[PDB]
Amino acid sequence: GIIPKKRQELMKWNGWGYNDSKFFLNKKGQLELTGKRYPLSGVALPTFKDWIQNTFGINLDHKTPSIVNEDFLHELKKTNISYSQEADDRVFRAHGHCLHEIFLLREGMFERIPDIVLWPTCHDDVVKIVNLACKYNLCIIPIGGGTSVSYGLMCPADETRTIISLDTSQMNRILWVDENNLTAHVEAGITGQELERQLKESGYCTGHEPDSLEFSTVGGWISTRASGMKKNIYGNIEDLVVHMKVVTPRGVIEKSCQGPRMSTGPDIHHFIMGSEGTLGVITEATIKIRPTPEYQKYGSVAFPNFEQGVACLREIAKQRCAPASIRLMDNQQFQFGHALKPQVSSIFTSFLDGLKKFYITKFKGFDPNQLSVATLLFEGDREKVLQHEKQVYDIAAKFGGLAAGEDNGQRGYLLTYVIAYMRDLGLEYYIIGESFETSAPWDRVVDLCRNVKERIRRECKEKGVQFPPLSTCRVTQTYDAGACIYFYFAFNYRGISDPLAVFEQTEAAAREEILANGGSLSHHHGVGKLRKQWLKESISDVGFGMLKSVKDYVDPTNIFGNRNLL
Amino acid sequence: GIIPKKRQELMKWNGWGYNDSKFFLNKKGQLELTGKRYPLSGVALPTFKDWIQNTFGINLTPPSIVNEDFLHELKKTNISYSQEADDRVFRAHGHCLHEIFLLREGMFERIPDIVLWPTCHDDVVKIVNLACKYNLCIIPIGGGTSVSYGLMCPADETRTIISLDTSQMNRILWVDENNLTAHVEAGITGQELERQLKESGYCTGHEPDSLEFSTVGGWISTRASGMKKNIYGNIEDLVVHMKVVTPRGVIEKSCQGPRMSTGPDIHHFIMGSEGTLGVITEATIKIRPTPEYQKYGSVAFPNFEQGVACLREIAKQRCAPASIRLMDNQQFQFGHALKPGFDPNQLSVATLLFEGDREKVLQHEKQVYDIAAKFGGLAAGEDNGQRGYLLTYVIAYMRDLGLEYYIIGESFETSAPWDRVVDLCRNVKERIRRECKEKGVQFPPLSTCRVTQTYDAGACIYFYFAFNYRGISDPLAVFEQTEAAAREEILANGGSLSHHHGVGKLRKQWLKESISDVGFGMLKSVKDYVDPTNIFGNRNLL
Ligand SMILES: Cc1cc2nc3c(=O)[nH]c(=O)nc-3n(C[C@H](O)[C@H](O)[C@H](O)COP(=O)(O)OP(=O)(O)OC[C@H]3O[C@@H](n4cnc5c(N)ncnc54)[C@H](O)[C@@H]3O)c2cc1C
Ligand SMILES: Cc1cc2nc3c(=O)[nH]c(=O)nc-3n(C[C@H](O)[C@H](O)[C@H](O)COP(=O)(O)OP(=O)(O)OC[C@H]3O[C@@H](n4cnc5c(N)ncnc54)[C@H](O)[C@@H]3O)c2cc1C
Ligand SMILES: C[C@@H](CC(=O)NCc1ccc2[nH]c(=O)[nH]c2c1)c1ccccc1F
Ligand SMILES: C[C@@H](CC(=O)NCc1ccc2[nH]c(=O)[nH]c2c1)c1ccccc1F
Repeated sequence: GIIPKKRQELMKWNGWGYNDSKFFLNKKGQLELTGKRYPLSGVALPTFKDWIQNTFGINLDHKTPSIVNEDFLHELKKTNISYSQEADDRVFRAHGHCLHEIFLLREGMFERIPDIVLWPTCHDDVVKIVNLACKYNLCIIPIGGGTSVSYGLMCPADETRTIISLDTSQMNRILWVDENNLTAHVEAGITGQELERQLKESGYCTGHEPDSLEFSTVGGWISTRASGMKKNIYGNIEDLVVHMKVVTPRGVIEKSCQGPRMSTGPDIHHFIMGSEGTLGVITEATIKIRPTPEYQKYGSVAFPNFEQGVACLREIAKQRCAPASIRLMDNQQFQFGHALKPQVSSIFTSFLDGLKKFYITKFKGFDPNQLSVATLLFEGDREKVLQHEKQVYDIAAKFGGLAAGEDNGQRGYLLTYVIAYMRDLGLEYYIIGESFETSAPWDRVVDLCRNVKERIRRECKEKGVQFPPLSTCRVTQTYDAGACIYFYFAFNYRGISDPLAVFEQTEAAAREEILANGGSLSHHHGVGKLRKQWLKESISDVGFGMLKSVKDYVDPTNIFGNRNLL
Repeated sequence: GIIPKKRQELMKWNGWGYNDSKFFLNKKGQLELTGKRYPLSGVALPTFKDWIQNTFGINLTPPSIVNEDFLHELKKTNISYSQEADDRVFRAHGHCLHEIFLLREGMFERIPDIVLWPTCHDDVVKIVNLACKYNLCIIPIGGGTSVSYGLMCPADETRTIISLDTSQMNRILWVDENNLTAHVEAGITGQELERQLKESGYCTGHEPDSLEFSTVGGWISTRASGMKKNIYGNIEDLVVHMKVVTPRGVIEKSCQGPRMSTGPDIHHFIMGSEGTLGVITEATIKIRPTPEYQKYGSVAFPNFEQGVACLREIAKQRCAPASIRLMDNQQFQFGHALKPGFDPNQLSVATLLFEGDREKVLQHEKQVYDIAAKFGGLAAGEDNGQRGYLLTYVIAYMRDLGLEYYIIGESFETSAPWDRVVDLCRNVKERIRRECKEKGVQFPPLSTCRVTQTYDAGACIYFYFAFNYRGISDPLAVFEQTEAAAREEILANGGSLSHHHGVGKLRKQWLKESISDVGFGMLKSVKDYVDPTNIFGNRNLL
C-alpha cells in the first residue's frame, strides 16, 4: 500500500492505476480486465464490446533537461533527503488525470516538468526543503497521489525557477491512534488504502472513501476538499480533520489544543483546507476514526424515471435518514451496468431486447429506457442497519420505487474502482472523455441535469462530432440543501480536425451551463488551473482578494508556485 | 419581538433581560420572578432562599464627539440615529461582570458617540462609505449579549465611534421550502426568527441561552453554539450563505450549492470575526420542520466520573439526543432547591431532552437509559429533566439578584478531549477555591461545572464561580484575577480558550499561542486587506 519511489515499477506511466490491471480482448473476443486486484479482475464481460460498439459506432479491432544549482544540490546531500533528476521520475510527477495531460503523456511532451524530485520522510525534512527553497529561490509543487483532475499539478510553462516536485509518498506513518478520543494522527503522505488497512488492524476506520483512495493521500484530501462515498456517516474531509500541521515559507501553522469545537476567531484550518498546494505543505493531520462497522448491506431500488428518483432522494434527505451511501443513476448508466453482466447474448437479439425481456416480469409497467436505479450501502451494527434499510425501502416505495436486488447494489459499488481504467480502453479505440461534477440546490437538480446533457449534445453536433455523445449523470451525494451531480461525457473523435480542442470547448460549455442552472463551480474536484476563470465570480472580488492576502502573507515570494486558484 | 430603538423602554438599563422580569420576595417570603414572560414567572420557589443562605453565608457621562459634515450627510440618508447618552450607554457594553458594575455604579472610559439603526443591507453600505469618507470607527451591535468584551469601546480610540445597531434590520426575506433554507436580515433575534418560522411549520433549532436578544449576525460573528446542536448543528453547520459589508466591498458567494470545493472556504474567514472586518447584513440558514414531540428525562449516577463515562459512551455510539447535560453534585443540589443507596455529596445528574417523532423518541429514550444503566445510572424522572430546561432562561436574572446581596460571579467555558474532562473539572474547581482563600474570601466560593455539549472528540464544560465579597478590599479585582487563573488552569489541563463565548478582548492575550504565530498573522493579513484603515475598530481578537 506504500507508493514506492520509482512509481512506474508498479503504476502505469501513461494512464490510470496499476500496471497489472488493463482491459484486453480475451481468447474468446470478450473484454476482460487483467490481473487479480479487483473482484471484476479476470472476469469476462461478454456484452461489454457490443455496448461500446452500439454506443460509439466503432468496431473494436482497429486500434491507435534538468536545470539545478550546485550549492543547493550540495546542501541537499547533507540532508540525506532522497532525490532524483531522472526524466522519468520527473515526467511521472508532471501531471494528474485530466484528459489533455494523459495525451501529452502519450503521443507528445509537457512544456514544463519538475526539475528535481525530493522524497521527504518527515515534517522536519519538509522544513529543511522549504528553508532551502527560500535560500535558493526555488519553486515547490507538492504531490501526493498524483490524482488531481484540475491541472493542480501542471508546472506553469513560464516558471523559470527550479521546480522541486515535493513528493510526500514516503511520509506515511500513523504516528498515534488515540482510542479514548477516537482520533488518529498521521503523516500526510499516507494513502487512503494504506490508512484504512493499518487502522483496521486496531479495530478502526476513517470511512473516508474517495474513488482515488488507492493513491490519494491525506494531504491531498485536505488540499482539495475531498469528498468520500460514505460522507453521510463519516463526514467529508472538513468534518473529519480535527488538527493539522502545515509548513509555510513564513513558519509552521499548528493549533495548540485538540478541543473538539472552538470559538477562537476565524477557523484557520479552513484557510488551509482547499488551498491546493499554494500555501505550503501539510505534513501531519489528526483525523476522526470510528470502530470498524460490524455489518454492511447492499441494496438497489428502481424508479419509473430519474425525476421520481430525485424526489425520493430529496425525501430521504428531508427525513435525514440517508444510508452510508446512496446514488441515483440515470437510464444510460442503468443500461451500462446491464452491459457488464455475465449472461451471453444471442448475436441475433439486440442489446435492448434482452434488456426488455430481462426486466419484463421483474419491473412491471416500468419503461426500460426511462427507469432509474438507486444503489445503496448501509453499515454499522447489524440490527441498526436492517432497521434503517426497511425505513429507506419504505420511503422509496412511496415514489414508485421497487426493490431491485442486493446484487445490483454490490455490483455498482465494486465497479467504482474499475471505471477509471476505461479511459485507457477508450483511448485505444478513438474514444475520449472525462467525468465532471457540481453541487446544486434540490430545486435545480432535474433541470440542471437535463440542460447540461442537452448542452453537451448541441455543442458536439455543432463542432462536427458524428455521433451523439455519451452524456450521462448520477446523483452521488445528498445534503440538506441539495445534491452532488456527477456527469460522464464521452465521444468518438473520428472525423475531427482537433479532438482535444473540441473536448476542451465542450467541457467549458458544460461548466457554463452548470453555473447558469444554479450549480457550483465544483463540489469536490477543486479549481486547480482548470476553473480559475470562474473563481472571482463564484467567491466575489473581495473574497478572491482575501484569498490573495493570505497567500501573499504566508508565501510572499510565491514559492508554492503551482498557480492554482489565483 | 422586534427590539425597540429605545431599548430601555423594554429591557433593563442596568442588567440582563426585560424590565418586567426580576426576582423578588413574594408575600410568603419566597423568591419568585415578576411578570408572565417565562414559565417560572409567578412561580414561588420556596427552597431557593435557604439555598442562597447555606451557600453564601448571607441572611437576605462624556459628550458625543461628532463631525458636522458627517452629520450633515447622515441627514440626507434618512437613517435613524441618536447622540443621546442613554442610547450610547446601553450599547457600550455586553454582559461580563466588570461591565455590569461600570453600568450601575459609575462609568465606562469610552462609549459610542452616535448610534445608527440601519434597516437593510443598502443602509449599511452607506454607513460604511460614510465611515471611509469621514474616517469613523464602527462597532456593530446586535443583541448586546457579548460575554467577551467584544462590544467595549477601546479607551484610547479618538475617532467618532458609531454603534451600528442591527436591530431594525430584522426580517425574514424568503423561506425556500424546496431547499429548507431561510434567508434573513442579520439583526433578527433568535426568539423572533423561531416565532415567525413556526407559523410556517419550521424551526432552525438553534437555541443559545441568549436567544431572546442575540441575533443571526452576532451568532455568526461569535461562532455561537446552541442547546440542541446535536440535531441541528452549531452556527457553522447551519449557515449556508451570507452577505457581508466590508470597507473594501461586499462579500457574497454567487450560488447556494450545498457543498463546494472552490478553495479555502470564505465563510470561515468571517465566521468568528467578532465585528472586526465588516457587517454581516444577511444570511441563509437551514430550517427543519418543527419536531412533533418532545420529552425530558434525567439520570442519577453514583459519581461525576461515571456520568462522564456514560456520556462518552453515548457520544461513541453517536446516539446523543437533542440535549444532554451532566451536572456535578452542587448543581444537582441547586436544582433540588429550585423546585416549585447512592452517596448524597457525590451523586451526579444528567438531564435529557429528546425531540422528533413520538415513537422514534421512545426508542431512543430506551436506548439511552439502557446505555446509562451500564455506568450505574438510574432513571430519575421527567419532571427533573423539565425543571432544568425551564431554568435555562432564568439563570441570567440571578446576577442582579446576587448583586443585591454582595454575591458576584460569572460563568465560563471550555472544550476539551474526552480523556481530560474529569481532571480538568476537578483541577479547575480546586484552583478557584485555592485562589479565593489566598485572596481573603471569607467563605469557600461556589464552584460548579456541568458538561453541556458532547462531540466525537470531546466535550464542552461549563463552569459557575460565585462568592460573597462582604469584607474584601477590591472584590472586582479578585474576581478578575480568579477568572484569569481558572483560564490558566483550563489551558494547562488540555482545555480550549473558548468553546462558544469567543475571544473579544478578554482572551486576546492567549490567542497567539492557541492558533500559532503564522495563524495569527493570517488573520491580520485578512483584516489589513479588508479593513486597511481599521474602520471596524473594536480591537477584538488581534
Ligand atoms: C479516478 C479518480 C477518482 C477520484 N475520486 C475522487 C473522489 O471520490 N472524491 C474526491 O474528492 N476526489 C476524487 N478525485 C480527485 C483527487 O483524487 C482528489 O482531489 C484528491 O483529494 C487528491 O489527492 P492526491 O493525494 O492525489 O493529491 P495530488 O493530486 O497529489 O495533489 C492535489 C493538490 O494538492 C497539492 N498537495 C498534495 N499534497 C499536498 C500536501 N501534503 N500539502 C500541500 N499541498 C498538497 C498539490 O500540489 C495539488 O495542488 C479522483 C481522481 C481520480 C483520478
Ligand atoms: C445570558 C446569556 C446566555 C448566553 N448563551 C449563549 C449560548 O447558549 N451560546 C453561545 O454561543 N453564546 C451565548 N452567549 C454569548 C452571546 O449571546 C453570543 O456570543 C451571541 O452570539 C452574541 O450575539 P449578539 O447578537 O448578542 O451579539 P453582540 O453581543 O451584539 O455582538 C457580539 C460581537 O459581534 C459583533 N457583531 C454583532 N452583530 C454583528 C454583525 N451583524 N456583523 C458583524 N459583527 C457583528 C459585535 O461587534 C461584537 O463583537 C450568552 C450570553 C448571555 C449574556
Ligand atoms: C471515468 C472517466 C474518465 C475520468 O474522468 N477519470 C477521472 C475520474 C474517475 C473517477 C472519478 N470519481 C470522481 O469523483 N472523480 C473522478 C475522476 C471516463 C473514462 C472513459 C470515457 C469517458 C469518461 F468520462
Ligand atoms: C449566571 C451567571 C452570570 C453570567 O455568567 N451571565 C452570562 C451568561 C449566562 C448564561 C450563559 N450560557 C452560556 O452558554 N453562556 C452564558 C453566559 C452568574 C450569576 C450570579 C452569580 C454567579 C454566576 F456565575
